[PDB]
Amino acid sequence: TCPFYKKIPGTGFTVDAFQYGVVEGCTAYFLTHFHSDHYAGLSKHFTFPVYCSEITGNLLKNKLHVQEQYIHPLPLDTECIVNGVKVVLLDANHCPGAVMILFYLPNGTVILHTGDFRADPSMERSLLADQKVHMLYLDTTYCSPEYTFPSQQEVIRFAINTAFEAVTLNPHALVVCGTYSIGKEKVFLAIADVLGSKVGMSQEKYKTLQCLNIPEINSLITTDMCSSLVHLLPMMQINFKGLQSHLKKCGGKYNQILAFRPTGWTHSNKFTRIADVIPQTKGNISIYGIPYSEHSSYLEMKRFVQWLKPQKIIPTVNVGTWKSRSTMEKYFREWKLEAGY
Ligand code: NI
Repeated sequence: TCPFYKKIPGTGFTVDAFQYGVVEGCTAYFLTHFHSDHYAGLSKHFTFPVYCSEITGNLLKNKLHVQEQYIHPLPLDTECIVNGVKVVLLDANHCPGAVMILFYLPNGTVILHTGDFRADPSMERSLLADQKVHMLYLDTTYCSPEYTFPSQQEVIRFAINTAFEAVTLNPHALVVCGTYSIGKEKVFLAIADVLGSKVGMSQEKYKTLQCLNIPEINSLITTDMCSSLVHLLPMMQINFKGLQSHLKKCGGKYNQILAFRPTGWTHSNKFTRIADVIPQTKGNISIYGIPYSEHSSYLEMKRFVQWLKPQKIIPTVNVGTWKSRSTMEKYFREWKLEAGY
């Protein structure tokens, strides 16, 4: 059965609620983004209206085979009427196609559901500037002050410089990047661009990237692995055994691998600056863990919320333990006393 924080009161709507069968009273199911924890349940057999971005719609059609008649893509930044209720979709700064949803309820209440997001000051100049929000359904993934990490731009600078230096010293090195979902495509795109290479990958991953509306994509990716010196592999293969095994397949073209595992936050963020990061190395294989996040840092979250001044906050992440719930409520009250709302 569907939990409370996935329902939008005073509507027939749910958000990211596909794993509970038929939800009583639901006339439209919204999907914020194409990540498995959120789409869990959708398939070719789904017969209710799905509302989402264009990119999420391309993924539902091609990857999950949802029929065309049930996919309802909406443009961003545009007031739309769904089942008699005004909605807006906004860019969430998460993965490709990810949105926040603003709902203008019939009784005058305004609700923002962030989905998964990486808060940014640019959001203070969207359609949110205008107006009051009575309820915030908030992505609280990193809602504690120990969660620190650098800007995506600093992390990409480190990856480009690391890869460019290694391949310039050794023209016979291969670069490998781990993936297990959509998101974080800038990591492998930026490395391939500095090296003058296309990115090589499986047919399944290629299909996924072809759904993403990335400009000039045909110029950037390929299924011909042998033509490419940046390869993508599933994240589970990014270890010394999996990488050794991969090097055997390349027919004596390469004599070194440099590999990247983009992660979220890890405890080494508590101690080591991005500049000072070093790899794990065995023989001719080196593996870098790089902290490329598509969720808000504590400080980014706090700034967004103190700006928005919502009347009530409903967390959507870390809701399963009393200690997590209590900790998050304490921070919401500090923020509110500090800023005065
Ligand atoms: Ni996500």
